[PDB]
Amino acid sequence: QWALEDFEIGRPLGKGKFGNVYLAREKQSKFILALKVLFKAQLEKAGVEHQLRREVEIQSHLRHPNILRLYGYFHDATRVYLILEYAPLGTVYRELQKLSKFDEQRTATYITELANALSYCHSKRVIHRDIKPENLLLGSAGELKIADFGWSVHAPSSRRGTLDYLPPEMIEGRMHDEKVDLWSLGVLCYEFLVGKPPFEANTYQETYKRISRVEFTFPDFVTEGARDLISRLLKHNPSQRPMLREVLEHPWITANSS
Ligand SMILES: Cc1c(C(=O)NS(=O)(=O)N(C)C)cc(-c2ccc(Cl)c(Oc3cnccn3)c2)c2cc[nH]c12
Ligand SMILES: Nc1ncnc2c1ncn2[C@@H]1O[C@H](COP(=O)(O)OP(=O)(O)O)[C@@H](O)[C@H]1O
Ligand SMILES: O=C(O)[C@@H]1CCCC[C@H]1C(=O)O
Ligand SMILES: [Cl-]
Ligand SMILES: [Cl-]
Ligand SMILES: [Mg+2]
Ligand SMILES: [Mg+2]
Repeated sequence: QWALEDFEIGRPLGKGKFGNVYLAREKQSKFILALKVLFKAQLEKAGVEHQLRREVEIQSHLRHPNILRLYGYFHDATRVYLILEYAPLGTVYRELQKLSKFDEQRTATYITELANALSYCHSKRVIHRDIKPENLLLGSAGELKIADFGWSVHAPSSRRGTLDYLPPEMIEGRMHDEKVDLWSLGVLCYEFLVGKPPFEANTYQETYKRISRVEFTFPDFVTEGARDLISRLLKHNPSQRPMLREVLEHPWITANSS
């Protein structure tokens, strides 16, 4: 249906693991969008061509204002192209790099936006599994949009960058469910307030140990309400982590959001 000739290509929006994302405009309608371009040779070498059909099938069926839209896709002799909704205000990653930390009001708003998007995903048994600032994009109003369904699966799953946002069960290569995103949500809340994720380290080895042990500390400026929500989400036991309804009703969230 679609072909590369139907789009004028702009600057790159970001480097991908298997290609690049470009700003682009559909020639007929003048629709601005993001074109995620993946090399067929690189996907085959990694043996992830199946997981790519997964990212497409899962994302194309999600309709929520805090989830990034996938309008379609096509491919040619050497590449696969995913037609994405353009998020004009970039990543939460870049915002965190320039602001160092977010106040409690911005943090709780983002956590509410994420929790609502994740609630919708989990209702379809969808596990995102790659919830991190570089995959959290910003709409025209500054609203958070969950993106990069690259590692998305349906729950339960055993299917096996940094380990920073991964729970203990996904590391170790054990069976997992929707609770992996609740752990990730806790890592995000910490990072938003502190400026760095709680298990950050120099090596993959050291990060693995800290996640395994649930070894982290809060700087003194972290409030009692923030420590409570984070500590609740960062449980080694996935069953002990709260439901998203509980996150949305948490007093610190209701008091600082939105
Ligand atoms: C070789 C090949 C092919 C291939 O059939 N080539 S072809 O026709 O025989 N031909 C060299 C044009 C296809 C893929 C691939 C994987 C996943 C997706 Cl989502 C994808 O996108 C689609 C899939 N269906 C419809 C529309 N877009 C395409 C991959 C991935 C790595 N190598 C591949
Ligand atoms: N729709 C978009 N709008 C704006 N920037 C985007 C968009 N999609 C991706 N980007 C940028 O490109 C980067 C790589 O995209 P992503 O889909 O997460 O690729 P990968 O699967 O390789 O990590 C993002 O982290 C972001 O910086
Ligand atoms: O969209 C991609 O770049 C990839 C598709 C295949 C699985 C891994 C995935 C990723 O790195 O997010
Ligand atoms: Cl598979
Ligand atoms: Cl086809
Ligand atoms: Mg990504
Ligand atoms: Mg990805």
